[PDB]
Amino acid sequence: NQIDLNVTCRYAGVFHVEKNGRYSISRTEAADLCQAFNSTLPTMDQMKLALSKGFETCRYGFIEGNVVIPRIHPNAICAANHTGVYILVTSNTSHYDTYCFNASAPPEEDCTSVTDLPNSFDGPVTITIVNRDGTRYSKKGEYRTHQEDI
Ligand SMILES: COCC(COC)N1CCc2cccc(N)c2C1
Ligand SMILES: COCC(COC)N1CCc2cccc(N)c2C1
Repeated sequence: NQIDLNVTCRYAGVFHVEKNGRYSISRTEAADLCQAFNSTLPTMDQMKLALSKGFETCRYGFIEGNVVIPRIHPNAICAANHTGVYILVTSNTSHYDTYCFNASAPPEEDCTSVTDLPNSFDGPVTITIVNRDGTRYSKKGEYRTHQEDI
């Protein structure tokens, strides 16, 4: 009973989280996941500011209201070569990665590791935070509050 949460650097408090390295987070799970990081789903304005500080990914993820990919450099296989905050328009499916926003983070690029999931609740799951540099922090707990997400 294990979950890996791969996390990025924060940019103006905004970061990306993927669960088990595949698109697998529902919209309800995304909100609960950010809550476990003492964070919220970013607004579009928060995401735009993060992009301006150097944030980009090649992954669809929830923000408040939309599913997006922040892009700085045009890449043909990431957001169909778009730059800016690319908004997903048409999809059949409901599960993506998520973005999260931590107001207490530094204002610009913070590429230090994440070493806590401060607002997880008690539970039976071994939850591992995996940083891009491989640094890992584990704890037993839970973050999902909706039965359909488990
Ligand atoms: C009825 O559901 C109780 C849930 C959710 O708490 C609101 N938790 C409660 C805390 C907890 C601790 C260790 C193992 C498990 N399974 C659980 C289950
Ligand atoms: C936005 O990045 C999504 C992808 C990048 O694929 C190379 N995953 C790749 C696997 C991984 C492992 C640990 C932390 C992070 N951030 C990541 C990021």
